[PDB]
Amino acid sequence: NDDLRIKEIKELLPPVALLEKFPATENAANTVAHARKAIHKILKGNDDRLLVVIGPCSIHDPVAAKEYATRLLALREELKDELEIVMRVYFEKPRTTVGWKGLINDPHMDNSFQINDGLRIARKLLLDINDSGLPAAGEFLDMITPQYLADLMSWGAIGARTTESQVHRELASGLSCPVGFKNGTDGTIKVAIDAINAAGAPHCFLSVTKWGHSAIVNTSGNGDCHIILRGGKEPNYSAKHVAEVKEGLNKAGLPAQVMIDFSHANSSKQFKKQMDVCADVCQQIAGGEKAIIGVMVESHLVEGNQSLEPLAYGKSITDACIGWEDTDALLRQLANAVKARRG
Amino acid sequence: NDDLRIKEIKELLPPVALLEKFPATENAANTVAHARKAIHKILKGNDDRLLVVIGPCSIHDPVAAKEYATRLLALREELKDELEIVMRVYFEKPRTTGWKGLINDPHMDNSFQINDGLRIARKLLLDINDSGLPAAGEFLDMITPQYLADLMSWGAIGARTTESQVHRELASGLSCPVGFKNGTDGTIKVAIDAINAAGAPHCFLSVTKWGHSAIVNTSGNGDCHIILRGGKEPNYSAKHVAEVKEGLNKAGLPAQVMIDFSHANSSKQFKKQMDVCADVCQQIAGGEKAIIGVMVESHLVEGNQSLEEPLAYGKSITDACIGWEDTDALLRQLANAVKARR
Amino acid sequence: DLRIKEIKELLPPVALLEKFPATENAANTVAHARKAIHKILKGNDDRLLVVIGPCSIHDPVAAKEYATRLLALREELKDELEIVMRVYFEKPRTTVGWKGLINDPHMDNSFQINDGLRIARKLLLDINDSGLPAAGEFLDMITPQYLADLMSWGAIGARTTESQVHRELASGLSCPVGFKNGTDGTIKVAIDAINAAGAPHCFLSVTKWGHSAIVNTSGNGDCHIILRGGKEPNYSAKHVAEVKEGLNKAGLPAQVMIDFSHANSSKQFKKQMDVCADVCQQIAGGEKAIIGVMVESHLVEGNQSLESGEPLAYGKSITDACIGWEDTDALLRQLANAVKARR
Amino acid sequence: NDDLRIKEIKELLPPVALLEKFPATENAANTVAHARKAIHKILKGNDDRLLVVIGPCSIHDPVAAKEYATRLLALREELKDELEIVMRVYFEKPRTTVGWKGLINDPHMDNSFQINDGLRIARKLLLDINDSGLPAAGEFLDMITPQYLADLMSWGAIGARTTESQVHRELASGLSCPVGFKNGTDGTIKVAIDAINAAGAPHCFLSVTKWGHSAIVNTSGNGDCHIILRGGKEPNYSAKHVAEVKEGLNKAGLPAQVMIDFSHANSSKQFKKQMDVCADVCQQIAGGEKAIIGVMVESHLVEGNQSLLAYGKSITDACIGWEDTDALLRQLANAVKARRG
Ligand SMILES: O=C(O)/C(=N/O)C(F)(F)F
Ligand SMILES: O=C(O)/C(=N/O)C(F)(F)F
Ligand SMILES: O=C(O)/C(=N/O)C(F)(F)F
Repeated sequence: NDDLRIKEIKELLPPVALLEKFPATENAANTVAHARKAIHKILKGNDDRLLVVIGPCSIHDPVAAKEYATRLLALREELKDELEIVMRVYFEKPRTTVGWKGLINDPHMDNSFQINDGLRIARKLLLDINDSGLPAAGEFLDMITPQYLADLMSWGAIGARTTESQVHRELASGLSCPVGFKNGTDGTIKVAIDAINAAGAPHCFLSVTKWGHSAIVNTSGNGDCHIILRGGKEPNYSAKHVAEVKEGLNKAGLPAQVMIDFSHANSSKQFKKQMDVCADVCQQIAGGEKAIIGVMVESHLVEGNQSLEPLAYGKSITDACIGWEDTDALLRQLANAVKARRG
Repeated sequence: NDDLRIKEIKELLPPVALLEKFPATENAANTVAHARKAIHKILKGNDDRLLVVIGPCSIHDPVAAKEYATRLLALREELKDELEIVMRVYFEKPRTTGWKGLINDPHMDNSFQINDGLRIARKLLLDINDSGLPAAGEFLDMITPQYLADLMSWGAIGARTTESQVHRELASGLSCPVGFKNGTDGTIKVAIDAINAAGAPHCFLSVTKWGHSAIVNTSGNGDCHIILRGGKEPNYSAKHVAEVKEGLNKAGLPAQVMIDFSHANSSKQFKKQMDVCADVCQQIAGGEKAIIGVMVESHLVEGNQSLEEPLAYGKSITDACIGWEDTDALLRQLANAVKARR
Repeated sequence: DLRIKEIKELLPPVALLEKFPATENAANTVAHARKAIHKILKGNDDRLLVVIGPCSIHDPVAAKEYATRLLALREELKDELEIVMRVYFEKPRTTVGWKGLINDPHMDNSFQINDGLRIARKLLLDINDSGLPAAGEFLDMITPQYLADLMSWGAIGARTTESQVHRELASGLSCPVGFKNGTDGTIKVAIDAINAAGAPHCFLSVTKWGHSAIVNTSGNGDCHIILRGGKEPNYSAKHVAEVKEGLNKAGLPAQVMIDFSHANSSKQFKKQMDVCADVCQQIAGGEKAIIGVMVESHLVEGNQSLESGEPLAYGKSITDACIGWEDTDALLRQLANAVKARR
Repeated sequence: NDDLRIKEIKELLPPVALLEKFPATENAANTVAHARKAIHKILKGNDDRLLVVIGPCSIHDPVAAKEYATRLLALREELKDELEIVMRVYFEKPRTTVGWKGLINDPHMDNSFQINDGLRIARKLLLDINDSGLPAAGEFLDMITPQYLADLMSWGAIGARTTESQVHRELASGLSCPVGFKNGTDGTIKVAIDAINAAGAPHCFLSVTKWGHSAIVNTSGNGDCHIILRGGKEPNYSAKHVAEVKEGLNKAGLPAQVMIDFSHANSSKQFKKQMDVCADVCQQIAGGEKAIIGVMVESHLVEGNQSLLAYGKSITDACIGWEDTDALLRQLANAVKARRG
């Protein structure tokens, strides 16, 4: 009657075992605090800077991740007048059917499934990268893994294939960080407009505590949430596309702001089209477009992606990203448009 | 940095304690054991019969629910040769934003006595099985299945969650067979990926019968199927069934489906479940063996009402359903259409 | 590690409280007896508590045939006594032996503790529901949470009266608690127990969820000394003198419960009624301080060797030897005559 | 009907959170691994050396204890041919009724009862000592603290006040290290014999795992236990008492070995008397007492004690200071020389 397609159960460290091995340093604590503050301001129209969330499609090699972090950390500080730069530290990836689930689920890319090692690796990384003063971002996919990492997160996303999940809007309503919801795979923007409304509200659901115990949590509600236009059946980063979502959100009585995602369905998957989308969004930002509050970009040390018989350094094992040299031109190419939007 | 928006945590009863208060009776386990095997044999093409998942949209009064079961159990016998009738015991009922469900606000006032809700919902589930009528629920979250899924013989995944990885991960390790609702928007590529996906072994994090996190390694679920339920327009046609039949095979999957006479297929009006029913029996009697099931929002009294004064007995507090006499006709219609085939 | 051979799962205390909840009546029993005993220890009543029953429960069938017989006398002597059946599920050995029904219910070294706790609590509930309070010994530190709400009086073993953690446990026990003198007949130890248990403590124990935590107790004031013999018996009136004024030197209620079994019987089950005579003589003589007594009683008298391994007889204790029923009615009758004779 | 007297409940970290934050180094694991084996070899009679457990009554300051530890590690390495020296690292102290409970309980010494710091201080201190080659020894009073601390322990005692308990002889029967049971608060050796025998059996009982969940546990049983002579209202360290414990151990069919506390009741409550006992046991050991296999000295940087604040002076029972401690460990290494010939 029970547990008959359940093969094994294996012990899983409680969040406090990670929270006490890898406590957040004074520096760390202050990166996330400030970074969360900064993005709040950008969302309440009290800042005109651009939230840019840029980085690999998915972490899988902490060494490569650190070269990228300290490279981008320089541009966080050179463009800190037009850009609020945040690194794309994605430990979990939702695969269309099957495939590698991210670092935390399978950190030795071998179906070992050393998920305890996973979070150890993940948390130490998230930790280190926050020390340097760079802020981190991630997709929130699992219902349990947030408790181990979220205190180091400064901006999260709910996957497209999860923007309708009640359980996922429930989670968004309690996270301490801002959150972005992606429009639906077909480009439906209301299922996301709906999640913003839910997320902004209090909920009361079942979940796991830092001690690894089932419990009932009540959430205050999170009003720092926005849409992420990722296009769908056809790219939708246009200035008039933006104007639809803009109107739409006014109809729903939510603030008219948007994060454009340059990749996936706005790039026809062609990794290099992030430059095209990039060149189109910058025109909108120069033209005076006040409502483009942020940007998401897929970006690694080296352009392209590889299958999973050895590992090319610095290159994605999942979605395909623009290389670093392109990144530089892209980020400076934003700061300039944000310059052209006020001076 | 920690827990700035979460501001209160309350104690929750572990699965192990609800299975101890309310243990499966030899009868209840018997009904679940046979009912699943019944549906498995159907789903491997080994049985003309039609699985009918029918019952209220949501349960809110255990009393009206035991009455429904005794009635529906009666018909589950009568037509046992043609229909495999499985009652539908749904608690939580997704909505963008009153009622969270029976488990979640069992007292219908935002007291959120999940613990009462859970004791109640399992006890009702228990009794319906001990009487011998299988139940079929809907798995939304990841903690709640650990308290109930032993008394369920079939399950569905909400329309707004068929795309989610976490819910396909959950179907990975269900002992009951699973149905996936196609997309809100009538698409079915998502339903296909979920079947494939839930049919793959998985390893994820989940709560145990004792209320601790752990790692699970599931086996993959082989008894899954799409669930047609409309989109822009309804899609209960046979034009439609022909596409899904095709693509399903193009997907290298068993060209079988289950049609939901409700939701986007009823174009909302609850009585239109009868219209859809009429159309299906044409096919089943026509000779369409790849319609292996149907799903009806059926209560004791037709229509619905709104939470406020007391409530009409036997009339849903959520979606409007056909009442009991529409329920008798519809079941008899289906079972007639069944043994046309011959 | 090196010496932990196996680790099986244990049903949490919440699970038994949920499968065997106090009926409204049983709640009443547990609660009236608990206030009664408090009123004895304050002098505002003058009946004699009487914890009397088997040495160890091992047949839930005989323990109910017993409880109905003992309950039948409980109601009759209502006004003299305050009978509390002896439902000890834990027993300690000088060295190695069978530890009680909870720790080995099928006395076949199966150690089916989960069955043990189910059987123990179900029996415990049957008895409080038919009006008969239960008394027990608190040996283990985790079992209490599975049973404490169905016990109206509790003892701390002669061999654990010094143990800091058994004092801590009584400091937060909700029923009232009796401490035995040292196995060598020392009072200092038991006085200290009362005093330690009289004050609040902060320590680790396990909540009703099977979870370790820090608990702050309040302190238990309904604590008294149990006299149980030593090298030679302390049921005297000479000793009752010393114990009374030693207790007044500590500055504590000058009262004492007297055991009749164990060292005061000199491991001689029948000599239990020789002690009765002496105490009813003190009690019928105007000794007000004898506020309780305890007596090892079963259906048939004597005992049998589980360590045999023939088949077992019905209603005979498998550990310490007890009187049989006929003596117990007679013993309970003289106690009631003594208490009335006392006024 | 319940919790009428439970004033409150705060969360306690699981043993695993601490095993993760202060994992044992390769070195610490080795100090432990080796020290245990040493004490096994002594116990089973295959090494004529003498286990010396020595150190403060209670760690209250960790800095003083780290200084003490270096001083004693020098001595341990210098006498390793006659002596196995492990430090007395006693966190949980058992008071006669109500008083300061020790560093794991109320670390800051003011009734905060910050048990989560305590545990944290107590494990880093133990790890630091073990990492630096010096084995450690402590009291096992609680039923839960062992799970955060056990793995950095080479030897433990069961308190004088808790030798008879089923719940403590159960614990002993699963500890990965040797154990010594003290006699009872009057000189009784019967309790200690029974304890060693019980602690030698396997047991099944309820405990908390490394994760903080109650669960069922079967022990294998612990052969590495022995009696700890500590005295009554009259000290029982003189050869006469030693020969009584000897035959008694034979009657109960146990190896006839012993460890002699120099303190508590063989000190008759004055610390400097610990030196006297030493001379006597040193006589016995050099006479050719193979029965005596270890001792226990309460020793600190500053002799004497204070109440509640001096550095390295004990703040519970009085101990000898470092000049007397150097003297004493040497007297012992010499009787261990005499004894071998
Ligand atoms: O599912 C998602 O949210 C995605 N994550 O990176 C996207 F953009 F491909 F759709
Ligand atoms: O199974 C259900 O009741 C559904 N839940 O959301 C639907 F709409 F998909 F059909
Ligand atoms: O150990 C005990 O507390 C006893 N319990 O009943 C005694 F006195 F016989 F030894």
